[PDB]
Amino acid sequence: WTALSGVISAANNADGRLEVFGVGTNNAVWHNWQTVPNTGSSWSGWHSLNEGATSKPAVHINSDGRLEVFVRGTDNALWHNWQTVPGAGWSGWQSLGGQITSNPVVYINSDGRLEVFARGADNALWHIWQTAPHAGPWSNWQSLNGVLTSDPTVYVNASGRPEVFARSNDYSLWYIKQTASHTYPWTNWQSLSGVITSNPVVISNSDGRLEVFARGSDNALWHIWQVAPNAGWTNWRSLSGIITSDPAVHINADGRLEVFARGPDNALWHIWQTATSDAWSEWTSLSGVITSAPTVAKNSDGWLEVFARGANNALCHIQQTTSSWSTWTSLGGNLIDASAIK
Ligand SMILES: CO[C@@H]1O[C@@H](C)[C@@H](O)[C@@H](O)[C@@H]1O
Ligand SMILES: CO[C@@H]1O[C@@H](C)[C@@H](O)[C@@H](O)[C@@H]1O
Ligand SMILES: CO[C@@H]1O[C@@H](C)[C@@H](O)[C@@H](O)[C@@H]1O
Ligand SMILES: CO[C@@H]1O[C@@H](C)[C@@H](O)[C@@H](O)[C@@H]1O
Repeated sequence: WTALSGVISAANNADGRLEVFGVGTNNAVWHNWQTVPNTGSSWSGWHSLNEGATSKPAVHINSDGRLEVFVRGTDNALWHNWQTVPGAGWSGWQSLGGQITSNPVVYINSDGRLEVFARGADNALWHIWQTAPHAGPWSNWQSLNGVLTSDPTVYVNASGRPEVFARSNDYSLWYIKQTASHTYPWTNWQSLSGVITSNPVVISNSDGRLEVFARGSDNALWHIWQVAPNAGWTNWRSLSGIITSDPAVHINADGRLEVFARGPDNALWHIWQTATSDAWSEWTSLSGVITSAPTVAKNSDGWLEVFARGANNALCHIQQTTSSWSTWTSLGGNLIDASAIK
């Protein structure tokens, strides 16, 4: 009961330029970047980071401006590689050990320490962190228990601490979160029920209320959200549609959540909040023919950009403009789906 994953991870460089990371046909992580912020078409082209990947990569900027990418290696350990100055000079790959059985996801703590979450060999959630802002060493791997059947998804909550969500072996959504307590720094796992058939994705509304999206057992998009910042949750509610990938979500320029997914015609579809109350738009097609979940990012000018694999395994993209969306164009490449779950 898994849905098609995204095939890249995107981030902005410190200067605003988007950069994407994916696994090529030779099983290496490759990357491609805007040569100046906000451009429609001026990209570097694809450059290899070498070696061998066995998961979807994940990138996050450090609090000093350096991008850092994470992937599972051929040994099933977590590996990482970083810019040595903002925008350039990759370190080469170094091991963070462990055995992971999901794709890794990255969080940044309010103090500037990166932290990675992944499923372990015992199907529990594990995590590992920088011990100082934007600097090694990293901690040992530590277990947060649970039984996971999806990638974890993480966001900062209204208390400024991480909250992590995953599907469990009852096919329901569960979460855990970090507190200020020394004795119980992380909560017990708590259920939000549901039957979900994709990876879940969490995001925060502009006012701090978390919201989670996932495909349901009827292949519609479903969602569940907090009734106030760091409060309890609604029931699961349907946004209808027929989604044939994991959903992706980002806040738009209007401060409203906007969800993207592949549809049953293999086009890219999207849907957005139209009020603060639970009002949403109609599902709306952006056309295209895609062979992955979408990945959504935002340019320095505030406009969204969506990436997805095309019919020939190249990376396609479509950009929001001041009044519309652009045409679909190709960034080339030959991407595989190396997702560690499926
Ligand atoms: C360090 O421990 C190893 O890596 C963790 C991330 C888990 O997969 C655990 O089951 C495994 O033995
Ligand atoms: C310079 O890069 C910093 O130190 C390295 C040794 C790694 O621990 C990395 O996570 C961190 O960003
Ligand atoms: C030092 O790092 C902090 O404390 C550890 C014991 C973990 O609970 C981790 O989530 C947190 O980031
Ligand atoms: C709460 O409802 C349950 O979970 C939703 C996310 C959907 O999968 C629905 O079909 C199922 O009955």
